[PDB]
Amino acid sequence: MNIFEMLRIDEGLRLKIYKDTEGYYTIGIGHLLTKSPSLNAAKSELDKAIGRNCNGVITKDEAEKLFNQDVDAAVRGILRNAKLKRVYDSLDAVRRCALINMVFQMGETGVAGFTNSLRMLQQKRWDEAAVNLAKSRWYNQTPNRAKRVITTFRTGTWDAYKNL
Repeated sequence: MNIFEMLRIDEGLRLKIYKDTEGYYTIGIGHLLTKSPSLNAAKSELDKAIGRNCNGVITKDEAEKLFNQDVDAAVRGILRNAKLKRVYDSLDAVRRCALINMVFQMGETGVAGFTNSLRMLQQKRWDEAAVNLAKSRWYNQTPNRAKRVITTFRTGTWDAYKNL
């Protein structure tokens, strides 16, 4: 399993503009288009992103293109962020995927506010960190996904995704 397989399980794939768990306009593999309530704003962002007139719909091809860019951006944002890079560099390969997944979903900024959990992950206190991550808006709003990420940080294995 790899970061792409993992995110593709968590995000799904949709070829038509759709709304987030949050109500935001999205497309592809979890590519947020806008937080604005107009489909028209969304459509415009869409066309800007793909470089063609899409009229609200993209090919698989395009979805994966966006996905490649978004993963690249998440990794780069982790590296650019002092607090994030620190924990990243301290972690093993599988747990690094769990951090990337959080950043993709929540943005650099959001994850950086998980101060206490980041600290615990750094110290390799897996069980404690898993308990702290669960005390969040994140966990309460998307419990099944948060819990797969969390098991990933807890165990260092891909078992949570084996099922799936």
